[PDB]
Amino acid sequence: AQNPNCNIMIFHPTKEEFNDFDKYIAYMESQGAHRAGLAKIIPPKEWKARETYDNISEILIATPLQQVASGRAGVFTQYHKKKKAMTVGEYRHLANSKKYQTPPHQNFEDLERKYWKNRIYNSPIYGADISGSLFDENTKQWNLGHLGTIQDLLEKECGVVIEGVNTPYLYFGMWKTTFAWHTEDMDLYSINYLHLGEPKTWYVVPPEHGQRLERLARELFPGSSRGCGAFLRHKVALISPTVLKENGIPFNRITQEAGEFMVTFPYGYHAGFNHGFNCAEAINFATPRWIDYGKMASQCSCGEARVTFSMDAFVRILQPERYDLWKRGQD
Ligand SMILES: O=C(O)CNC(=O)C(=O)O
Ligand SMILES: [Mg+2]
Ligand code: NI
Ligand SMILES: [Zn+2]
Repeated sequence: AQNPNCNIMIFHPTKEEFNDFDKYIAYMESQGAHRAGLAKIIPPKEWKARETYDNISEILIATPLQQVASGRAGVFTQYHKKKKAMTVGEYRHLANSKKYQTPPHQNFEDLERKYWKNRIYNSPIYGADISGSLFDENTKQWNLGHLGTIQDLLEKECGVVIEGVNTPYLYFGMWKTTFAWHTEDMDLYSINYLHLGEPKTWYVVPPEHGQRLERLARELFPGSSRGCGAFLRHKVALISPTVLKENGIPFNRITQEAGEFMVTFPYGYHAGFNHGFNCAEAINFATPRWIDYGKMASQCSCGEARVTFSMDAFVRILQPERYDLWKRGQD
C-alpha cells in the first residue's frame, strides 16, 4: 500500500505532466497521496495563472464576514456576522491596518503558536465565497474555471444527465481568518490555488480516520451534536492541533504559499487559517473514485447547512433514500 502513514505529499509536475489534469490526479493517487486527505502541487516554472495582480482592487466583496469566536482557545466555534460591502482595495487596506495586521513573528511555527493562543480574542473579517475567477482565459493548464464539471462526471460514470453548474469561488483573507473543520459537499474533492499574498496553514485528517475526528467533535460540542447528526456540515467548529494530539486523533499540517495548489481528497477533513492579506480560488471536482464517497456522504437535514442548487441532483441520484429528509432541511 503506498503512503501507509498518510503523510501529506508534495508534487512537482513538469510542464508536460501539467497538461492533463485528470491524469495527474490519478497519478498522485497511484502514489498514495489521497491517504493524507490533502496534497500540495507546485506548478512548473514555465506556468503562470495570469500576467499580474495589479488590476484586482475594484472586485466587490458584497458580504464580508466577521468571524466571532466562542469557547476556549483550543476548542471554539465561530459565527459569521455580515458586514457592509467593500472593494478588494478597501479590504486590503483594512487587513493591513493596525487592528488587523499580522503581528511580528519569527517563522511560520511562531505565527502558528500565536494563532492558537490568541485567535478567539479577535474577530477578523473574511471575504469568502465570492463567485468568480482570476485565471486568465488563455491559461490552459490547471485553470480552475475550465475543469470538467461534476455533472458531466456523474453522467459519464452513471449515465444520468442532470441539471446544475460548477463554478469557482474567490476568498480574500486576512490574519486569523479561519476555515472550520469540514469535508466538502457530498465528500467531493476540492482544489485551491493561492493567487497572491500571505500564506494559508492547513490541518487535515486522513479519510480512513475521519470518523475519529467526528467522535471527538461530538464529545467537544455536545449541544451541537444533539442538534444535528452531521453538525460539522455547518462549518463552525475549530479544534487545535494540541487538542487533537491530546485525544490521539491522526492528523497532519502544512503551509501553502502563493503560487501553489492544494487538493483535498474525498472525506479528508480539513481546517486552517490565513497568515495575512491573501487571495485564493477554489472549486469542487469529482473523479470516478469519488462516486462511492458521494453515495455514503453524511448529510445535515436540520436546516443549518444550506447549500447550492447543484447539490440537489447529487443527493437525488446518489442517495434517494435520504433525499426527502434532506430537501426538507433545504426548505
Ligand atoms: O480557503 C478557505 O477558506 C477554505 N478552503 C477550502 O476549504 C478548500 O479549498 O477546500
Ligand atoms: Mg478590479
Ligand atoms: Ni474545503
Ligand atoms: Zn445540521
